[PDB]
Amino acid sequence: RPTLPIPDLLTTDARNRIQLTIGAGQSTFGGKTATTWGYNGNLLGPAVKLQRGKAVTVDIYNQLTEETTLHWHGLEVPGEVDGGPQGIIPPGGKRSVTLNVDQPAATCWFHPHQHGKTGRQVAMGLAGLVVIEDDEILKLMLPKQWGIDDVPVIVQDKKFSADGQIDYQLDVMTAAVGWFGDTLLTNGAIYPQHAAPRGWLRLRLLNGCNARSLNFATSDNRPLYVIASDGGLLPEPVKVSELPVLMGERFEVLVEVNDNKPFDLVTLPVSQMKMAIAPFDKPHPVMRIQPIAISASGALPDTLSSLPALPSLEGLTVRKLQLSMDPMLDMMGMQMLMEGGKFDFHHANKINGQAFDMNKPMFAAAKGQYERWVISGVGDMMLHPFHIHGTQFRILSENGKPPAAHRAGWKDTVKVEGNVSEVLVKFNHDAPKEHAYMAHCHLLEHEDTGMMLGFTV
Ligand SMILES: [Cu+2]
Ligand SMILES: [Cu+2]
Ligand SMILES: [Cu+2]
Ligand SMILES: [Cu+2]
Ligand SMILES: [Cu+2]
Ligand SMILES: [Cu+2]
Ligand SMILES: [Cu+2]
Repeated sequence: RPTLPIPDLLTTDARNRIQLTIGAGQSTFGGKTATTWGYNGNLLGPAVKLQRGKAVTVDIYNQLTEETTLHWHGLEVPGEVDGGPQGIIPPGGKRSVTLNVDQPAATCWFHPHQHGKTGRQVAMGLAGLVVIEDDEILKLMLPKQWGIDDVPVIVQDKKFSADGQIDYQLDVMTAAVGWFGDTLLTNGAIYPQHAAPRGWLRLRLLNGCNARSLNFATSDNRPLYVIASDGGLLPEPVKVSELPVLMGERFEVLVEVNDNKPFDLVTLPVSQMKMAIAPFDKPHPVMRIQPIAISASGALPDTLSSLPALPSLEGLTVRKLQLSMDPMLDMMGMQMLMEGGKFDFHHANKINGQAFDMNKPMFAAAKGQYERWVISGVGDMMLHPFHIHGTQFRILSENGKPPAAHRAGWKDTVKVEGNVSEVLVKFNHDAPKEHAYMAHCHLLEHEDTGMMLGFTV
């Protein structure tokens, strides 16, 4: 097997600046070449390292032939750092953002957020990581050696035509169910191997698929110790035998590498509608872990962090959000699960009856105050991972039930699938009308066909 590629861990240079170049290039999958996009390279991107309480300047150079944006998924930052329309970077253009990090240590990520083409630009290969560190986590003695016992694992699927090129098409069908592919990639490679020393191995898991849910496990069913979610550490490690991960979500897990016994990270079959699984739906391997005689120094503490109690729900504003899809998309989405009109579909999917409008923010949210957002997909049976910018929130109810323990800490994504979710959000930064925050489904094709709203703080 090829070895697991390891994204560069970028820090500031001498002038407190980090340089990101958006460019097209060539990658090779299974023998055949493919035109890919990357940040500082042909595919994916580096891991930008940030320190809490400190500022960096990021210089972005769009060397593509079309417009793009750079959204910092999971960063609590003013709306300006994404920008709105000012956040567009034309081909050959450049754009500078200063990032002030004041949130707990976490794994976030960044990717394009272009109006209507987010799904395509991610499909082409643009995604990078953000590694946030603070005082608290560095005292914990977790495995921390980048690319050795602390490794990023970006899992994506891609659909390749027979010429080996990426086959993306935002047609009427992919707008209903999302863009799916038959090739599973880990950090760009097909089923790579990572050599890991004995002791604890730390995996930063990102589901970077356009539309596919993942369910991570090990081949020999050894447990995964969840230590962090989207927003950072849990109060204590949460042991699981399998780990569902929605599109755009991150979890950090420790896995025990206790012998010379090599094992696989796998993703398990996922129920499509609430539906059964025949044995010829099989687990697919993601990455092979190969132990080595070196013993690593990382540890797993009994206590990881301190999460504040949920504030009382009395006195908090309630904002309702109703996700809906065009019934034709939903219906034709089920016909495919087993297998008319003029109908523009670029604004088919809606929130509160409105397809997204770049100039029309749906409301303003309070700054520095917890609000109670209730997001419902009741009229619909498809999975919608709902993402909100500018915050790390607490899930009160996920799809009708209180969250699982490993999903009860800091999150920026919540499952909405035929039911109602309730989150507890606080926004610490301004986002005026020209630089408005977004809230949207992170099945990218749904977001490109209207399922998004802007809001100001
Ligand atoms: Cu995102
Ligand atoms: Cu501005
Ligand atoms: Cu801040
Ligand atoms: Cu399969
Ligand atoms: Cu539009
Ligand atoms: Cu959706
Ligand atoms: Cu977004």
